[PDB]
Amino acid sequence: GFLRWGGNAWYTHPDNRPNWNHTFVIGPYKDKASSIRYQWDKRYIPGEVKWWD
Amino acid sequence: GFLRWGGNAWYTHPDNRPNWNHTFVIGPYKDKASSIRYQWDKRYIPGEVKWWD
Repeated sequence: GFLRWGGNAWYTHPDNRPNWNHTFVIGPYKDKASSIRYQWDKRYIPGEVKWWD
Repeated sequence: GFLRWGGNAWYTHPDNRPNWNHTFVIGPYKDKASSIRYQWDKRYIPGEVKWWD
């Protein structure tokens, strides 16, 4: 879907309402991009914030 | 360099001050992305506006 102009959680905070697709893996960890738990836990490291804020 | 938050001419109008590199070809046409004249002339076609507004 398209991210809202007012505010979205993507780290670049786009404001052009872009079409966007992202896959999470509900289950065991496989990679950082698709792991909600990894991103959530490492939210205290700005350098690891590459997908969702 | 990094595009200004207030306003830039990239068609997505980013507001995260991203580092940005773009090459123009000063001389004969080679491709649409690097041709100022092509982009300028075709500015009446929204679908051809893929690099600079």
